[PDB]
Amino acid sequence: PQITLWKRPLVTIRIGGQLKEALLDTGADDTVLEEMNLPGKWKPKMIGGIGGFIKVRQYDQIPIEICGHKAIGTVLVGPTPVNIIGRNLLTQIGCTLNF
Amino acid sequence: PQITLWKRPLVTIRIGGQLKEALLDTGADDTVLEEMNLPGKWKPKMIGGIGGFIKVRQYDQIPIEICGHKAIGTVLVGPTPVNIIGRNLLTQIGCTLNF
Ligand SMILES: COc1cccc(S(=O)(=O)N(Cc2cccs2)C[C@@H](O)[C@H](Cc2ccccc2)NC(=O)c2cccc(F)c2C)c1
Repeated sequence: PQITLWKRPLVTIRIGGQLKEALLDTGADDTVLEEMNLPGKWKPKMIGGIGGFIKVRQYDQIPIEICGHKAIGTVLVGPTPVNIIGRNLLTQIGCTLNF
Repeated sequence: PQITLWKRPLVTIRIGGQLKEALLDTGADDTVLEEMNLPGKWKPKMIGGIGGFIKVRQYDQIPIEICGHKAIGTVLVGPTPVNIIGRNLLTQIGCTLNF
């Protein structure tokens, strides 16, 4: 799809059999979801944004289907204000900016 | 142009006599620039992200040039680590996400 930006670029994602709304965020290096359970081992990590740093849980090699397109990669879980799909997965689904 | 997301989508913008480097950010509703002493009236505001909130100064109707495309809109000025081009200006320069 082509997506314009007069509205937030929110999309439905599928992760672990569950449907969620997430924001396509070219300003995010990483993919960060609100608090949820995912299987397998995680590592504690810290990420920084506009308001400072937070602690997250890092899950590697996680399948997410974003708007029909499959990715498998790193998903961070922690106190983000919103579910965000970052560049690590946007690249896997072939997402570019265009103007 | 077309911009891939292997690295941060940074581009040159112009505001007054300042050429700057800024992030094309589909996840930002608003445009947020690093501290700078713009002329004019402003209103105080709070914006939130990862880590929490920062205080900014909202300036209205500020011409900005983004990769040779002209825009004019609201700009928020405060202690962001990076210059952020938000949806309010990305729409003006014809910017879309495509995959
Ligand atoms: C009114 O609210 C806003 C207006 C403009 C920008 C922002 S923002 O905080 O910068 N933010 C909104 C968010 C959406 C979801 C989580 S945070 C935009 C987001 O793209 C910000 C932009 C940014 C980049 C670098 C340094 C600071 C900030 N990115 C990140 O927070 C970020 C950075 C690195 C990794 C990561 F996972 C994330 C989510 C908020």
